[PDB]
This record gives sequence, structure tokens and C-alpha cells, in this order.
Amino acid sequence: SQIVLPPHLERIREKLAENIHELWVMNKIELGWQYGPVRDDNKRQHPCLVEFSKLPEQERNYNLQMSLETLKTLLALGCHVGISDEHAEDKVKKMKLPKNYQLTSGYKPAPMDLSFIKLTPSQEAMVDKLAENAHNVWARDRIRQGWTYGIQQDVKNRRNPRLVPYTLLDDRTKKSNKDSLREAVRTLLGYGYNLEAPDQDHAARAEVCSGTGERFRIFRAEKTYAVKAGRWYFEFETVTAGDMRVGWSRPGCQPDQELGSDERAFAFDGFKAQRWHQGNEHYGRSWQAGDVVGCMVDMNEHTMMFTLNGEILLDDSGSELAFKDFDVGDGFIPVCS
Ligand SMILES: Nc1ncnc2c1ncn2[C@@H]1O[C@H](COP(=O)(O)OP(=O)(O)OP(=O)(O)O)[C@@H](O)[C@H]1O
Repeated sequence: SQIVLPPHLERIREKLAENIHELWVMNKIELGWQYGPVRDDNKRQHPCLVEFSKLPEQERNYNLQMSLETLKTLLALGCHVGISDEHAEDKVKKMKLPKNYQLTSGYKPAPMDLSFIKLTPSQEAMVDKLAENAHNVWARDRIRQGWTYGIQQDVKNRRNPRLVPYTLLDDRTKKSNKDSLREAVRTLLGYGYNLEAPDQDHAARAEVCSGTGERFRIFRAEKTYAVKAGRWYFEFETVTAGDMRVGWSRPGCQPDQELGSDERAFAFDGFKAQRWHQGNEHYGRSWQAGDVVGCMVDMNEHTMMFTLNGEILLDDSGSELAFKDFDVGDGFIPVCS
């Protein structure tokens, strides 16, 4: 609402609204509709088949403010629009239509053909977002009206399964809205108002919005199973690929502290190909879903090794040792984060 509307859109919005409404009245007459004073559906009767001045002007103003909000959301979403040239709006070629596809009156509704206009992929994403906004507005209207979501459509209880996010909406209706809005956008583009979408900016959630402030959970064996001598082996299978650390930890490891950030833990972060002990150093490669990590510790000569599906991981140097020398201390236990 706070957006201010440029004068050229201001004196072109009426013609845009009438032309797009005429596109829908051409769509319904192609789908097989017939004009009727009463707003029937089974008998194919509705006043919204005739041109913009011959149907109820209250519906005309409804669709006019619909066009206004469409273009005004186009501006609100940062899609600045200019004109290619004023003569491209002065002269518009008209398609040829059969009479049955034509309306009742002689005001030829159909604009220059859809084939002439090309839609940039950025513009396609722009129409995708604009239809998202339109569906959100429509749903919010019925939310104020009292409608709520239901698994099955109900009229007396005011329950509609369509009151769902657009990403979960039904494909047929969402694509119908998509194509209608795409026809409208193609019309504005053909009018010489070549709209360029704002530069596509990438946003990363980075696993920040985890449920509850807990960012990780550490799983370890019991302290009594700590090994102080000998060489041992255990496996870690990664169902998913992401922020995972596996290795060996001392019985003093703190659950709230990340593995390898301090001395108690020796871990291998394969998300970043990153080894962790009192800091992070580059070691090995990254895994994928289903990869199995084999962890080796030899408490006699104080070395640790890792494998990824069998092949031994190597650091920046050709050394096979993830960690070269560490005190035995109180022992080590298997651990994962
Ligand atoms: N000016 C118009 N011209 C043509 N069709 C219109 C117009 N205004 C509304 N409609 C139709 O009426 C619908 C309005 O939805 P409404 O809230 O009345 O029904 P609903 O019970 O929520 O529908 P659904 O089961 O599709 O969710 C629009 O989706 C569209 O199909």
C-alpha cells in the first residue's frame, strides 16, 4: 500500500485491466462458457463473459483493483519497469480470432500474439513469486472471513483444503493461476513495458533455525569402556551428509561443547573436510549420504587414522596420521556429534 505508482503505469493500468479481463473472457469462452444474467455454473451462465463495460461495474472495479494490486506488488517486490518505446504502446497488432471464440460485441479483445513476447527465466521466477503473493492475499481474505483449513472441502463449517501454502497447493489450480498471471505479464511486456526483475540474491539458512537452542547432540560410549592401550576400530555410517563429527573423545568431554574445539576430543569433520583438535586443520575429503567412516586409534604409538568407504584419508601432506602424538591420559572412547 505504501508504494507510489508511476504515472505511465497510472494511465496504462485501465487498459491493462480491460485487456487481461478480456483474456479471461476469451479463456472461458474457449473452455465452453455462455453468457447469462444469472451467475450459474452447471448451465454455463455468467455475466463475466462480456467485455469490461457490459458486466457489473462492481466486478469491473474488483478486477481493476486486482490489476492495480498486481502491478503494485510487481513494484513492491523490486521489479522496476520501464517502457521500451511509446510507439510500441501506440501501435499494437491484433490477432485473428474465429467468431465463436470472439465475444458478443465488436471491441476486439485479444492483443498481439503470445508467441511474440518472450519471458526471461528471471521474469518466470517473478511471475512465480507474484502468484505466490496473490494466493497469499486470497487465503488471508478468507482467514479474515473465518475460513480454516480442512482435509475435505466444507461449506457450512467453512473449511477449505486450498488454505495451504503455495508450495503444498494443488498442482492443477496453482498452474491455472500461474498461466493466467503469465498471460497478464506477457501482455504487459508486449505493451512495451519491458519489466526487468531485481538481481536474484542467494540466502542461506545454514542450519541456524534448529528446533530449540541446541545446535548439536553428542553421542559417546560409557566412560568405563575407555581404552588406554592397544589398537582399536569402530565404524560410523552417515545416513545423511552434513554437520557431523566422528572420532575419539576423552572421558572429560563436555556435551555442550563442539567436538575438537578443545583438547578432550579428536574428531574428523567431513562436512568441510576438516580435522578438529584445539582448532581446525584440513584433512581428507567430504563424504556423501551412505558413506561409512572407519576410525582407527593405536594407543601404543599414539596415532589416529580415518577411512572413507575403505580408502585411507590423507591430510595436506602425504601422512596417513590424522593425529601424530597425544598423551594416553585417562583413555579414549568412541564419540560422534
Ligand atoms: N471476478 C472474477 N471473475 C472470475 N472468477 C472469479 C472472480 N472472482 C472470483 N472468482 C472465482 O471465485 C473464486 C473465489 O474463491 P472463494 O473464496 O469464493 O471460494 P472457495 O470455496 O474458497 O474455493 P476453492 O474450493 O477453490 O478454494 C476464485 O478462485 C475464482 O475461481
